Amino acid sequence: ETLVRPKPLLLKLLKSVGAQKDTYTMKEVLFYLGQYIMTKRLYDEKQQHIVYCSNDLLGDLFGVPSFSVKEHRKIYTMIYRNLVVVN
Ligand SMILES: [Cl-]
Ligand SMILES: [Cl-]
Ligand SMILES: [Cl-]
Ligand SMILES: [Cl-]
Ligand SMILES: [Cl-]
Ligand SMILES: [Cl-]
Ligand SMILES: [Cl-]
Repeated sequence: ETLVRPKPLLLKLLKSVGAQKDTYTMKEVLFYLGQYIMTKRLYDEKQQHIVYCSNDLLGDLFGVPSFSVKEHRKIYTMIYRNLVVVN
């Protein structure tokens, strides 16, 4: 497990979909990010590997207008900018 403390804006995003903690496992961060994308319908209905976020907090956090879920390394990099790893 990787324990992480989200920075304030990522924390706000996580709490908007029901998160309760100040530190998380990475698995939990990915869970809540997926739930956020689903509930706000940011994914492309006609190609559900694509996420559009140019008009959303997520686009500010990741620094991109859109991304493909297949870009695993890049998405991890975007998430890790928004947290600090703790032990
Ligand atoms: Cl983890
Ligand atoms: Cl922040
Ligand atoms: Cl929000
Ligand atoms: Cl939680
Ligand atoms: Cl998940
Ligand atoms: Cl990759
Ligand atoms: Cl770190």
